[PDB]
Parts: sequence; C-alpha cells; structure tokens
Amino acid sequence: VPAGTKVTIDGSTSMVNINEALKAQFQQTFPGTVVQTDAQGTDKGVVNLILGKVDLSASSRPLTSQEQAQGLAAVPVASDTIAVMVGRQNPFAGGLTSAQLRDIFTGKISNWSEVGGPNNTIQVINRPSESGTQQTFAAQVLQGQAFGQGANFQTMPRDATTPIIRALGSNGISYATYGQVENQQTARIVPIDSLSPNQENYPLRRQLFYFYKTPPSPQVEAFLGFATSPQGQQAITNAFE
Repeated sequence: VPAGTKVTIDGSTSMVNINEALKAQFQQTFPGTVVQTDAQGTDKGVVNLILGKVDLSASSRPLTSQEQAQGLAAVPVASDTIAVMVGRQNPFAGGLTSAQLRDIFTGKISNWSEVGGPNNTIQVINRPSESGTQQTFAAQVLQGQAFGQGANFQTMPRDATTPIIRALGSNGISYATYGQVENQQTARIVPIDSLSPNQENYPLRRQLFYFYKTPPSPQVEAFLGFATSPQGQQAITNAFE
C-alpha cells in the first residue's frame, strides 16, 4: 500500500466501531496512509458512494438491485443483532413477544399496561429512514406493514443511538445495534420471545457490509484486501467490545 493512500468512509452508524477498528490497524500496518470515517447513516453513505464523494459506504442492510445496477458491489464483514431497548428508568421490567413488538411499533398497542407495565402511554422513538437499522427492523419486525404515526411516535432527526437513548426516558422504546447497548449501563435491553440479542435464535439478525464502486479503485482494493485478510478480521473483532 503506497504512502499517501487515503480511504474515505461514510454510512452506517452501526458500523462506527468497525470503521474505527479497521482505521486504527490499517494506518498502523501501512505507514503514511489515512482512513477518514464518517457515519451519517447507511443511506447517506450510499448517496455519497454513488456520487463518488467517498470510497466506501458502510451499510447495515443489503445492497439493493437499483444500487447494484449503478456499478456497486458489497462485501460482508460482520454480523450483528438488533436490540430493543427501554430506559433504565422505565418501570416496565419485562420482555415482549414478536407480536407485541410489532403491535407497539405499528401503534396497535399504545399503553405499557397492555404488556404488563404501568398505565402509561408508550412513546415510540424511531430512527430516521436513512438508517439501515430502521430498514432492517421494518423488514424483520413489521413484515410489510408501515410504522405507526401520531402524537406518541417521534422520528429522531439524526441517525444516532446516543440521542435516542437519552430520549427514551421512563416511557419510550427504540432499537439499535446490540453492541451499542450490550452492557445495559445506558439502557435496558428488552428480551424478545424470551431471548436476548446474544442468543443464536434471537430473531433480529443481519450482516454488515462495505459497499464500493466497481471497478474498484486502488485505495479500495488495498482497504478491502486488508479488511478481508486474517489481520483485517482480527481488527474487526476489536470492534466487538
């Protein structure tokens, strides 16, 4: 890898830790290289990639046929699960079935008492449409149904988990990649169908990708060659804490 190689990344916030872990090992292994990272959400990365403003898009959902038709390709680098979370201050302590989870996010269930909590309105805190996590949750939970709307639904203006966690309060619910809530010191993870996101049969699972333009640029060839080598796999492993 020549000195002065620059790789630019945008896209998935779920993949921030993977981006940073690969950045760290890449520019330590190859002196004089630069990896620049941003994370405005999967769709924002795809837009920048199609317009040629970044070398790679991190994506937490699969490449679409329309995107592939513009000369894009994808490489999977990891997998994760999507946790459902409430605030540590929320007096609801239990779990949800998949049906209950869908009913909350469609608005059919709107009071915590319907799932065993107190008599309180549920505040649904949703990720914006550029979020690949939102797109995955819609596909795997809503299964063709639309998200609810109305006074008790809020879509955050930024695809970002920490502002969502702050907004949960004592009555809100949302979702995020498991690694960003795993230690439960900032939110409580809600088991789904009596399963927590570390379990193999936990239902909300997906691959994580880098998207790139074909034909690949030299800097993309260098970075993805590293990322898929054993050394790159070890760097990616460092993102899982």
